[PDB]
Amino acid sequence: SHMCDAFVGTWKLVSSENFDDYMKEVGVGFATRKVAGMAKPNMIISVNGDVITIKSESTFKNTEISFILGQEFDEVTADDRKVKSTITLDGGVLVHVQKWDGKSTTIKRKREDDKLVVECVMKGVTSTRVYERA
Ligand SMILES: Cn1c(O)c(Cc2cccc(Cl)c2)c(N2CCOCC2)nc1=O
Repeated sequence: SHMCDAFVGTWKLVSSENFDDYMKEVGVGFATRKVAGMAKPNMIISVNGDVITIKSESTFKNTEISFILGQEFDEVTADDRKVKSTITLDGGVLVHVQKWDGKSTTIKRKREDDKLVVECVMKGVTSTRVYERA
């Protein structure tokens, strides 16, 4: 109860850094990188009991995940990877690990001032995606 309150809401992308390089490291192909890199998603986060839902809506792709913290689930990512994901809360940060084909990437979401800051890491490459309230 009240675990993720400060995440709940409707958020819009305001800045991005190094996302194309992150996508390259993940294995995303040229055309998907270009179209996906243009997107300005909204991220809609809600909680109902133990179930957290994160929706992403953009002109590129609309996706939605629902999950319970610590409980693995199957996810098809916007770039069409079929991954096994687990999301946990670590010191106030939502930590989302995706595993596929012997690879792994981690997406961290944290509240910083009035922003929701998303850090995506694949090996040595980090992208930072900043969202603000819609
Ligand atoms: C944190 N984050 C994110 O995880 C994705 C999904 C994603 C991950 C890896 C490769 C790709 Cl192509 C897309 C994202 N996209 C949502 C769909 O429209 C394009 C932007 N924006 C983000 O801020």
